[PDB]
This record gives sequence, C-alpha cells and structure tokens, in this order.
Amino acid sequence: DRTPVTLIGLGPMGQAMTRALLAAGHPVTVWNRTPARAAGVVADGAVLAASPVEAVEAGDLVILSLTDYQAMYDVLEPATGSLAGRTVVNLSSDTPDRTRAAADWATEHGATFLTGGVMIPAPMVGTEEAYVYYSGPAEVFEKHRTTLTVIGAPRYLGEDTGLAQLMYQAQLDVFLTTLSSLMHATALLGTAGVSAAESMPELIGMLRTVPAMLEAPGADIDADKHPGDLSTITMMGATADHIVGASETAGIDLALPRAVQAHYRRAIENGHGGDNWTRIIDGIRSP
Amino acid sequence: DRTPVTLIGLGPMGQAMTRALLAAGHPVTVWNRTPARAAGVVADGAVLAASPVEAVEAGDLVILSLTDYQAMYDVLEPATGSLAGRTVVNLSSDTPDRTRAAADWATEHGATFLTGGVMIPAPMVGTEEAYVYYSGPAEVFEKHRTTLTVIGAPRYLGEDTGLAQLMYQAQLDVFLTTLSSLMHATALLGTAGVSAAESMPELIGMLRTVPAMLEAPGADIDADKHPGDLSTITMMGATADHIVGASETAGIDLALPRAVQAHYRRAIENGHGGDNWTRIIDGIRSP
Ligand SMILES: NC(=O)c1ccc[n+]([C@@H]2O[C@H](COP(=O)([O-])OP(=O)(O)OC[C@H]3O[C@@H](n4cnc5c(N)ncnc54)[C@H](OP(=O)(O)O)[C@@H]3O)[C@@H](O)[C@H]2O)c1
Ligand SMILES: NC(=O)c1ccc[n+]([C@@H]2O[C@H](COP(=O)([O-])OP(=O)(O)OC[C@H]3O[C@@H](n4cnc5c(N)ncnc54)[C@H](OP(=O)(O)O)[C@@H]3O)[C@@H](O)[C@H]2O)c1
Repeated sequence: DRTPVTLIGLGPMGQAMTRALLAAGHPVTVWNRTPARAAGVVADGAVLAASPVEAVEAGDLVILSLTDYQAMYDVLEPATGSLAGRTVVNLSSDTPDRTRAAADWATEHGATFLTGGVMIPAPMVGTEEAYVYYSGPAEVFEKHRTTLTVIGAPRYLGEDTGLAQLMYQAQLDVFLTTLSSLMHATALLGTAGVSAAESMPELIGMLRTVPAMLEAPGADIDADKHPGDLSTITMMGATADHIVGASETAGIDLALPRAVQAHYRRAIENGHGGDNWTRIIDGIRSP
Repeated sequence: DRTPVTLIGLGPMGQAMTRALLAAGHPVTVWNRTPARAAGVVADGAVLAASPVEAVEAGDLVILSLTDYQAMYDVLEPATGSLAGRTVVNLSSDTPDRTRAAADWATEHGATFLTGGVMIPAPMVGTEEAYVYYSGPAEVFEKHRTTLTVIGAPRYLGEDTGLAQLMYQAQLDVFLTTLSSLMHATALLGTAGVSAAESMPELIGMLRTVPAMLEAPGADIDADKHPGDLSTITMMGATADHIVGASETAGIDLALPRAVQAHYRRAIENGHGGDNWTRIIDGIRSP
C-alpha cells in the first residue's frame, strides 16, 4: 500500500524503519524531540512535522521508536486529543505491565494499540532476516500487517498486549546476558595479556556452535526430563566455581559469574546434582 | 600411531576419549574410582587396570578426565612414585593457578605435564568439529601431538600451563552464562504460560544469529573504539532495567539480570552512556 505512516523517534531504528517505509512507497511523516536528527530521513523523502499533533494527524498509523514507554507519554501528551481513530504501534522496550497499561491509555484516548518488538539491529531492518514480534487485537494487526511487514516479517503472538513485550524482554535477556559474558570472558583473558582481537574470535567461534552443542530441551523442560548422562549439574557447577575463582584472581566482575554459580548451587542444594543443566530452571523460577 | 595410552576418569568425556583412542588403534588402559563404569569401554577393547599404579605404569601418556584437579591428587597420590618419565595430560576443569601448581607437582615427581581444555561435548569427541586447547612445554606437546589429535584438533596456546585452563574457563564463562540466560528467559516466558517447547526454539533462533548481529568488536575493544551510532549503552541499559523489572514482576531470579544491569549502570555512571555496548568491559575489568 501507499498508506501514510507517522514515525516518532529517530534513533537508528526509527531512521531505518522510516527509510524502509519510504522505499516501499509509503509517505512517512516524522517527528523527533531533536529535529536536526531528521535531516537525513527528510533528505530521503520524509516530511518533518513541526509539532507532535501535526505528526499524529498526518496518518492513521503512528509508529513509536523510543528508548522506553515514558518517552511515548512525553511526546504524545500534547497530542492526546488527536489520537482518536488512529492505531499506535509502539516498537519500544519496556516492561510488559507498562505496555499493558499503555494499551489501555490508548483505548481511553480513542486509539487502537499494537505492541511490537523489533528483533534485529538497524542495518538489518527491512531485509529477509528481519522479524518483529507483535501482540494486541488481531483485527488491528491484520489492518496494518502489510505496512508493518516492510520493517520485518511479523510474528503475531496473540491478544495480550504484554506478550510481544515479554517475548522481547526474554530475547534481550538472552542477548544482553550473552554479550555481558563475552565482555566478561574477554576481560578474563585480557588479564593474562590476551588481546580482545585474539580472544573474541575464539569466543564467537564457540558461541556459533552452541545450538549444535545443545543438540549433540524445551520439551524436556516441559516434560521434567532432566537426565544427566552426558553432563551433570555437579560437573557444570564445579566449572561455575572455577570461573568465579579465576574471576576473583583476575580482579574482574564477580556478580555475573556468581549469579551463574548460584543457579548450580541451588540445584545441588535441592538434591539434583546428578541432573542435566536444564534443571537449574527450577531454582530460577523459585528464588 | 599405536602408542599405549592410560586414561583415568570414565565420565562421559573419558568414555568418549577412550573409545576414540581405541578406534584409532591405540591400546588404552583405564582406571576409575568406580570400576563398574568401565564395563562399556572394556567391552570396546580397553584394559581395566586394577590399581592406579598399574594404570600409570601401563604407558608414557596419562590422560585425566575428572571433575576437578583435587580428583587428580586423589587418584594419583598412591601412584606418585610411578610418575617419573611419563607425561600427564590433564583434561579437567579447574582454576588457572590450580593448574599451574599441578604442573609443578608433576615436575617434582619427575613427570611432564600438559594442560588441555576439551571444547565440545562427549558425542562430538573425535569428530571434525572437535578441538582442544593445550598449553605447557612445546616439546611435550610435540611428542604427543599425534595421539592427542585423535580427541580433537589441538590449539596450542604456548608455554604457560595456566593459559589453556584460562581459555577453557573463559569459554565456559560464555557458555554457562549463555545457558543460564536461556533458562532465565524460558522461565520468564513460562510465567505467562508459554511452554519451554515454544520458548526455546525462538530463543535459540535468535542466538544462532548473534555472531551475525554483532557484525551487522575485538580490535575496537583493543583500540578503545566504542562509538554508539547504532546502539548506545543508554538504550541497552534501559532494556537491562526492563528485564530486571519484568523479572521482579515474574518472581524469578534477579541476580543474573541485575549483574547485567550493573554493567550498564556502571558505564553510565562513568559517563559513557553514549558509547557502544563493548564499553561495559571497562567496569568489568575494574569492579
Ligand atoms: N538499536 C538497536 O539495534 C535496537 C534493536 C531492536 C530494538 N531496539 C529498540 O528500539 C527502540 C529505539 O532504539 P534506538 O537504538 O533506535 O534509539 P534510542 O537511542 O533508544 O533513541 C530513540 C529515540 O528516543 C528518543 N527519546 C528518548 N527519550 C525521550 C524522551 N523522554 N522524550 C522524547 N524522545 C525521547 C530519542 O530522542 P532524541 O533523538 O531527541 O535523542 C530518539 O529519537 C528502543 O526501545 C530499543 O530498545 C533497538
Ligand atoms: N561433559 C562434557 O560435555 C564436558 C565437555 C568438556 C569438558 N568437560 C570437562 O571434562 C571433565 C570430565 O567431565 P565429565 O562430564 O566426563 O565427567 P564428570 O561428571 O566430571 O566425572 C568424571 C570422572 O571424575 C571422577 N571423579 C570425580 N571426583 C573424583 C574424585 N574425588 N576422586 C576420583 N574420581 C573422581 C568420576 O568418578 P566416578 O566415575 O567414580 O564417579 C568420573 O570418573 C570435567 O572437568 C568437565 O569440566 C566436560
């Protein structure tokens, strides 16, 4: 379609999403707290609205790409009288319960609301590897599906506005924790004079094979199948201890490896040392 | 090659390494704290030594596959008089400084010592995807290299007996932390009724693309290049906050997400909110 889209928030993601939408033939009206930041997308065909009200009134679809949901309230408060009959799609990080309350806030101002969690960095927006989680009213998703698909293949999760946000937080839980561990291991090796340039390829090389190493688990966790034939919590917990020890001696952050160590210690304390590592999920669920 | 090899410790890794060595034509003499556990490898051609001394005396190469280095002292103490002239290869998890002291202990008993860290699970032992870090005397590595290659491609790191162990701990830092985060995210989604069988493929699907998403870092960390064009610590820190918040509300472990949150808080506190996420390594290095 060539339906008009409004996009508020021109960080790298809003800029990429704007460009994707322009390339696909949508007129895009933008607004940004910092108008100078819109110069690039305006040169590429975006229209810079002078005020939030003007931006909101430009289209029946308002996409938000902001750091958090407080930013949505900040920018849309002067425009709440212009929301009726439009769909707000918030593509921003926050808690699921912030998101759920925001959806009701939209309804109160006469708008529909969809939650989106964009699952790739800005350069990958609008490519074949892009995808976005969505949740909220099915009818509102279907209405805008074809426009939204320009950004990334949609994965609709259902009616709960919180759910796409929960999926995003869970995905970023894995992503951010993995990244922190890469920096932690890089730091640890750096302590014996190993370059990050030497370290990081070794660590990434291993990380690339992790899905495979795991398959050499979801249903098993659901089925309580935690058998320790090829790797026990005892043995992995010992390695967790060795990492804490090495970290202590290296003088680097202890909080991250200690959180991991605790997952194993809890499982052993509860009498499941002989089980597979998936067993640590029980202590995680019940601190 | 057909050099005789002794392997002590018949967990899944010792069993796999024994079988790989037998398949490649090496006579393998085994000993285990629990002799019944050797029935399988003996059926496949291994010789079960009655005592640790007998096992050590069977060959010039003694491989240890035990949960930690204390286990090495436990099993080899009765046999310290039979170590002279032989090479101990310890393929067990422990701290780098435990490893370094153990190497000197071997030297005092007239043996040579090599550190190894086996980087794949037991089913992948002896396959084209297997690899093992080694460190210790170059001459001792060269002497046994062709036997050791049966287990996996060697990656020799140099003379410091601690270094292959530090590499192993840094690798398992990433691997265990990644796994903990998978279980953490699985738990978080399970809190809204999402199955692990539904959750885990979504999480793995994302994890598979992490090397790619990163390239869409080592030399930059070495060069202090931490520019926040496409993703800032401010923005990623906010998501870390949202994960903590979602975790609080879900009633799951807070220690793991809080350790990640702290990486970001520290960087912002030190005035680097505008930087790329790699900047968290500075606070990690200086707790
Ligand atoms: N970058 C990524 O790779 C990536 C990937 C997927 C998801 N995300 C998510 O996408 C969203 C946008 O991220 P991003 O990296 O593009 O950018 P960002 O650094 O979060 O900035 C996005 C926009 O937020 C605006 N903003 C922040 N606080 C505001 C406030 N209180 N009032 C008004 N405007 C406010 C900024 O305004 P100014 O321009 O005036 O500073 C900017 O336009 C975030 O929720 C993030 O978690 C990011
Ligand atoms: N499993 C993997 O996927 C994997 C991958 C790479 C590296 N590793 C490392 O490889 C090593 C072996 O791990 P694994 O999973 O094969 O097995 P494991 O569960 O660590 O057990 C290995 C052996 O240790 C013995 N043992 C432990 N404590 C002992 C003690 N105090 N005295 C004597 N024997 C003792 C056990 O004796 P019993 O048989 O009598 O119980 C068993 O034979 C570990 O250091 C682990 O970190 C494991």
